[PDB]
Amino acid sequence: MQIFVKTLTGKTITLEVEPSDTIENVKAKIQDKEGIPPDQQRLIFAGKQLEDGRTLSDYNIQKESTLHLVLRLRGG
Repeated sequence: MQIFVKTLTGKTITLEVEPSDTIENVKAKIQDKEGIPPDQQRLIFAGKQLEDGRTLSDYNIQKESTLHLVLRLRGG
């Protein structure tokens, strides 16, 4: 299924995922395609921060949903 990940710079990335995928997996797909390290990624859907060990189905994320990506950098 296609999902959209909207970043804070107005770029939206499309990913192909399955509801059975874990949040950790999603973060790895985002690293693979845009280069952002998983440790800097904070994923938000329906006002909940997504946790690594849960699956997309846990959160009831359906096709064509949009997740928000906030970056948390280490150092500033």
